[PDB]
Amino acid sequence: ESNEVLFGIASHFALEGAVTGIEPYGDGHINTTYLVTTDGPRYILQQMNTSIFPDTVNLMRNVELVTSTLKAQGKETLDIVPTTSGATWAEIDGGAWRVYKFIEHTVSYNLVPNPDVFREAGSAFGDFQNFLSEFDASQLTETIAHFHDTPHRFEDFKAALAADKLGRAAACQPEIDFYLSHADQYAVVMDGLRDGSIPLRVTHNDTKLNNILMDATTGKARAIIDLDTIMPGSMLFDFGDSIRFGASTALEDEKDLSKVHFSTELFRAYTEGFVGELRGSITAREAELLPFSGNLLTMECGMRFLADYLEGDIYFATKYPEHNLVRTRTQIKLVQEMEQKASETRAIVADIMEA
Ligand SMILES: CC(=O)N[C@@H]1[C@@H](O)[C@@H](O)[C@@H](CO)O[C@@H]1O
Repeated sequence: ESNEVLFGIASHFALEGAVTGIEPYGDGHINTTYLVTTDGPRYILQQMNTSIFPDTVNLMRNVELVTSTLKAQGKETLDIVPTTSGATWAEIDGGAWRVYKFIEHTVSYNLVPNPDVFREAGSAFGDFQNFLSEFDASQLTETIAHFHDTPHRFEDFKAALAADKLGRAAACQPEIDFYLSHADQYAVVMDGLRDGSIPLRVTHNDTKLNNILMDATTGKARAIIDLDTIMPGSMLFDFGDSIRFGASTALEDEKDLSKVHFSTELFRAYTEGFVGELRGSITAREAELLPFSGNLLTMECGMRFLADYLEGDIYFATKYPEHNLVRTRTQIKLVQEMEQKASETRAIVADIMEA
């Protein structure tokens, strides 16, 4: 939006410096995010996507509960900057806006540069699972229904495919047929949750690497950010999604497929950190499904990218027409390698589970 509008938005919030600039920031696909520069402190300003999160009140109640609980344990988290009237967010001209303090002295990654970073990521999310277990499910109402219900996502995909709104299906038969042919695999976690063989836990639900901030000196995790999808789920949702994004040797939207590989060394690093925090709570069935949770969350994200492509890119932010097709192709390549390397990942998990 225009600067005049954005500076106007900023005036609603209890900022502690004169605003010098407001610039688009980051590579989130969901909310619209800006960096607020002032004559002193920095801020993150976000317009919340109400298409995706229609219940702003409940979303912000969840974020408030999580952050306040963290604060009350002396743990660094997202710091909501209230409106000048003391609200946690503002509705301004049909849009929903919030502000967080900018988290200083941090670095973040779209791509793992070495195993130590990814091990730290694993430790961070594993520990966060322990933290979240202090809530009961009723405290955190789901902000999006069926969020990691892969069979439900597959129904959405099949509908998008059948409608073929833009006639884009013709150019992506191999990708479409990949998702269709994997239909027998999608229900494994949901079935286990439904019959009680997989514990229902409170989870983060979007554990991609760029949602953690590492300290610029120590390299230790400083804060987990993007708290919008904290709700009941399976541990496997958080594990699988982390492996999806972070065990790849390439960016999520890497055009050159020959650069895209699933790294078992990176898998090992994350799992060491993750399981290292959760050894006392992880069940036999959860441990058994750790490798496949990689496949599943990658296929889920991929079919979502492709469905969006087939629907004309209504859900995810895109930079060019084919962007979601480029995204779905990396996810497919990753799953193909995860399948091929299955015995190796199983062995890695078993080795970590005993030690
Ligand atoms: C809320 C929401 O849809 N979040 C999605 C997440 O589920 C996954 O699709 C990710 C891929 O980079 O993009 C977003 O963060």
